[PDB]
Amino acid sequence: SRLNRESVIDAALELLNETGIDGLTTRKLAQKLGIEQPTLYWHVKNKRALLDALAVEILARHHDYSLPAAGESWQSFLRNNAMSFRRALLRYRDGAKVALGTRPDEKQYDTVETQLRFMTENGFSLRDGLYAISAVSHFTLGAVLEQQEHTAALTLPPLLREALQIMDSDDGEQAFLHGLESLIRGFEVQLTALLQIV
Amino acid sequence: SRLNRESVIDAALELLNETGIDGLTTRKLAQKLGIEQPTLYWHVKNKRALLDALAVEILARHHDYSLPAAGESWQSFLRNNAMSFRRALLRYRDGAKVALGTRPDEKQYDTVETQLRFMTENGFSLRDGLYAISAVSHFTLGAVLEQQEHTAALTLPPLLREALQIMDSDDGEQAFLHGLESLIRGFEVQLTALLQIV
Ligand SMILES: CN(C)[C@@H]1C(O)=C(C(N)=O)C(=O)[C@@]2(O)C(=O)C[C@@H]([C@]3(C)OC(=O)c4c(O)ccc(Cl)c43)C[C@@H]12
Ligand SMILES: CN(C)[C@@H]1C(O)=C(C(N)=O)C(=O)[C@@]2(O)C(=O)C[C@@H]([C@]3(C)OC(=O)c4c(O)ccc(Cl)c43)C[C@@H]12
Ligand SMILES: [Cl-]
Ligand SMILES: [Cl-]
Ligand SMILES: [Cl-]
Ligand SMILES: [Cl-]
Ligand SMILES: [Cl-]
Ligand SMILES: [Cl-]
Ligand SMILES: [Cl-]
Ligand SMILES: [Cl-]
Ligand SMILES: [Cl-]
Ligand SMILES: [Cl-]
Repeated sequence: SRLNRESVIDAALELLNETGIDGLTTRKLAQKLGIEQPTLYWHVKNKRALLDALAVEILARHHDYSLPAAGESWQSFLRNNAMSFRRALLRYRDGAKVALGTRPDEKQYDTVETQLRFMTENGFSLRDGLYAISAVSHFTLGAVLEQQEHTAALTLPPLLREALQIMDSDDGEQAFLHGLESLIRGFEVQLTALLQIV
Repeated sequence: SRLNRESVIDAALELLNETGIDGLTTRKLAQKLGIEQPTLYWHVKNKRALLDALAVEILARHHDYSLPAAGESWQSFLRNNAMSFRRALLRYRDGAKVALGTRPDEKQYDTVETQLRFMTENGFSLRDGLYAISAVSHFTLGAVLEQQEHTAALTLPPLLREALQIMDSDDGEQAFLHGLESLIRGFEVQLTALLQIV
């Protein structure tokens, strides 16, 4: 079939949903695409290059709240950005594990730059703007990885018995949205404080 | 050599540091222990059982701040507990990835139960006590996984150029400790607020 980049990635995402990350391999991708392995090699050199590319495309395709809206508060931006990120990572099996193993590529350069500019434009130091954005990223990745790794390993004292029932009410969206507000407020308190002891 | 549980786990942790998680296998563990694979099988049925056991032992061996000190505030406990957890996960290559794929086993039952009791004893609902503890866990796991997955994939616009230099000052300990305070304060604001709009 077609072996342009878009088509290769489509097939690889499809395979990722079928196999998970650990079971994703260039060999199986070749089969999915009806080609021989050396033909695939011309296009895709190894699994690492594949994964690097999938991370980028997962977000490009599905992380639709990369940038602040006109007039938007930084609180609101961070909330909307976290929810978008989380959505995009949940979209494919092992999506968060695919995203972990990567740094921003060129075309994300400009998206993350803007986000850091925006933070600095709202009273954050580069560093604190960065810590904020990274805390949100880490919290979100950590939380998605625990849904996704939960359900992957699948295939009592009373409070805990009940915590584990409450912790399975929904997918983790409640505990995530609650924590996200906590984190944002925490940032706000810090920003506000300037040099006052806080 | 000796194939009691303790000895098997010691060798497996040692192998984990040598190979990483993806490259850890029962076959290689057998070799490390100078035994044949079917001999290992008697003791260790597969990689999943191994990993389950490693997660438990990583924390048992190294997560030394599982419980609040007498008189300790819940703020302080959460801080000390997060720092302990983080330390323990960083101790072995792919430590956080090893921890992800697991639920508390029996002997952790009582440790996590206590922690949730303690939260409830300090004014939290079970649920909020739970969200707090899980937000901390997810933030910490997310942050460690990003150190560990960073260095594993290894083997510019100006703000970002500089964010990436600042983001490599230390291992991630600064950005983690900063975010942790933000998260704790966020929790405190929530607890304090009771039913007031906040
Ligand atoms: C979820 N958001 C907060 C960010 C985001 O919106 C994007 C995105 N592509 O639109 C990211 O790449 C993020 O989701 C994201 O994963 C990256 C992350 C950050 C700070 O920027 C980086 O370039 C970078 C890095 O190289 C290593 C670690 C970390 Cl935490 C980062 C910024 C993230
Ligand atoms: C880092 N700490 C906050 C906790 C902790 O001290 C321990 C520990 N063994 O001492 C945990 O197991 C923790 O580090 C930990 O990883 C678990 C975590 C929690 C809420 O309890 C659970 O039993 C549980 C679960 O089954 C699934 C997801 C989550 Cl987030 C959890 C509690 C964690
Ligand atoms: Cl075709
Ligand atoms: Cl075409
Ligand atoms: Cl083609
Ligand atoms: Cl294309
Ligand atoms: Cl390969
Ligand atoms: Cl011996
Ligand atoms: Cl002995
Ligand atoms: Cl023996
Ligand atoms: Cl033993
Ligand atoms: Cl196996």
